[PDB]
Amino acid sequence: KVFGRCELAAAMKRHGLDNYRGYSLGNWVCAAKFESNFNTQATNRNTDGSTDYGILQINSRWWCNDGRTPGSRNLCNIPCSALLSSDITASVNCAKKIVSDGNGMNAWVAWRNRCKGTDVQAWIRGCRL
Ligand SMILES: [Cl-]
Ligand code: NA
Ligand SMILES: [Ru+3]
Repeated sequence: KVFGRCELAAAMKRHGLDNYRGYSLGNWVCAAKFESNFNTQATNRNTDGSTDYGILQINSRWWCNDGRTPGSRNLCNIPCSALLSSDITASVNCAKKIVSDGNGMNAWVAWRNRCKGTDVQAWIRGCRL
């Protein structure tokens, strides 16, 4: 599913990401924009042999099982294909664990490099939330 910007904002808000660990909704929308282009089906293989999955590009080294990532963990206790669903529940629940792990939203490289320190409120402009 390719979400609209405000469509995704409403869903993320609906699932309690606004202000989760102190990160405003616009941070999460911006992260999704630059991680996945708002596409739940996005997958990207990493140099380390892991793959990132879904709207928030969650990693098979630590967070989900894809059967092809050696020595990895599955700390969200899910097949990585769950992160590609049109229903973002699994991605959100897993993201809450990731952002709680110590480095906050720095776990998302596209957030750090493209959202952090920017006017992230812009990402929810025009949305009825
Ligand atoms: Cl933090
Ligand atoms: Na894994
Ligand atoms: Ru840790």
